[PDB]
Amino acid sequence: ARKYFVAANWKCNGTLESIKSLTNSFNNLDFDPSKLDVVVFPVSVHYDHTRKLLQSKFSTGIQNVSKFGNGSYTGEVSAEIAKDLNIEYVIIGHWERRKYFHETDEDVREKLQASLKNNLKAVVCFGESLEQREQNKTIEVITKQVKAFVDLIDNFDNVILVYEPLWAIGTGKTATPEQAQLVHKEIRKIVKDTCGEKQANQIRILYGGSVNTENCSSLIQQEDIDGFLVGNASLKESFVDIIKSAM
Amino acid sequence: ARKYFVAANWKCNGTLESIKSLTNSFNNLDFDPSKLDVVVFPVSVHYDHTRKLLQSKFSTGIQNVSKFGNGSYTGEVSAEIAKDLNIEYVIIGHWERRKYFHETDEDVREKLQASLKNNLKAVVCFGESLEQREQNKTIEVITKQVKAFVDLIDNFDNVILVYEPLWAIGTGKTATPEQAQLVHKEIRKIVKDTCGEKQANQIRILYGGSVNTENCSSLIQQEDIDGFLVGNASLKESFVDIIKSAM
Repeated sequence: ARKYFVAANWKCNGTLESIKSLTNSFNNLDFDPSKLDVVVFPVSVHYDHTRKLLQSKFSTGIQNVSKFGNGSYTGEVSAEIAKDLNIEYVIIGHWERRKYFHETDEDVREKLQASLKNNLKAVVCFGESLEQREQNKTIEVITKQVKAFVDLIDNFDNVILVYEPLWAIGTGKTATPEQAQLVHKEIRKIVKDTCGEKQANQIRILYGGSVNTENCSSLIQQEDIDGFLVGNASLKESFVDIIKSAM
Repeated sequence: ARKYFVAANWKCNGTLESIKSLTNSFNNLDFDPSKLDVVVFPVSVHYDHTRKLLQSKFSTGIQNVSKFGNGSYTGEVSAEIAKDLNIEYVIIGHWERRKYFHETDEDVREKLQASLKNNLKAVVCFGESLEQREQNKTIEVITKQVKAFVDLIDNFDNVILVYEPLWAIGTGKTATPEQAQLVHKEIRKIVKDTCGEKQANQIRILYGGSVNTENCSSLIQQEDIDGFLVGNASLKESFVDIIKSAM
């Protein structure tokens, strides 16, 4: 019943030529976009290039969005500007933004609110550190993070959650399909107890953190894992096989 | 004998249609780009649209760059990526990034370094708050801010300085051509003492407080004011009259 969601987070990577080559590889894969969501998130300045090269079956979005609206916010991309350009998705709360640019749960909330206000779909990221996990605080941390923004969700097709074990991002140390499943089930329960059972049953919860061609099948098979936010592996032509695992 | 420099900082503003209309009015103005630099800084996702719409006499850039190069920095735009796109200019250290996103003098130093390494031209911003001016710390603050990055400049046509009087933005107080001239003169001396006299005479120093069609000519005629970074006035067709003040 839940539509699977496979997302490519290119992060800060790519040239005009490399994107031309990569998008061409991606375009060779035929899939039904009414059955499966496949979303590519290029660098902002690469968006138009990427959108024009990707076949229409692929969805697209940007890797961040402003917590502010239009106005005097130099360097920011507002949700209203994104919507005017028909950018469909935004990533909010990625670990790297929380770490390097000190984005808070409150920033995450305000970005979600602006995105939803402007009819954008949001891919909302959270997850606990190694320290927090070794202290048995994962559920506590995740609950706090989800609760920061979850009341804002007005359409449970249009908000997609991503569980990022922080120790799993770009490290190769991917959470076992069972370790992720347990967190995902707990995330869905948090959504159930705060938003409703029908709402929890329709919301996509993705796993992020060292997804590759070799572990994607075992991850997607878990009952509460609805796809992936794929980092490094989405920069490769073999990303098509990761998409295939959700087919 | 410095080449004047007029920059449009659109900040977080614009639609596809508004930019089509605005760029068209801009293209109306016959100016010689070898005599005057006119640079427009659209939102990242508007860059390609803006670049295509504007005639080649207008230079273009982006409103911020990453201190990090390529890699796992979700939401960031690297200097290497801007280079590959032939993005000519970047704005660094704009007060709105200092204020809302806690950008430091060190961040400014690193962003300038990244930009110059990748042959980008930089519009580097600084300025003192109301509280700093009222404690008579203007020259001390400016000195500290400029000395944070100034030794990195290797080509004095390629880095352009902007004095942003934060004490005169959203405060009740007003800046005057004389007040701005005095700060500008002090900035040029700092450049003289750190980088040399010929280099200090070469470098453009722009005024970056509230500039409009009424006050632009009084400001540009000051000996050490070499142009402007223009905010909200650059969102209007009358911006051409601001350009005309530097022709």
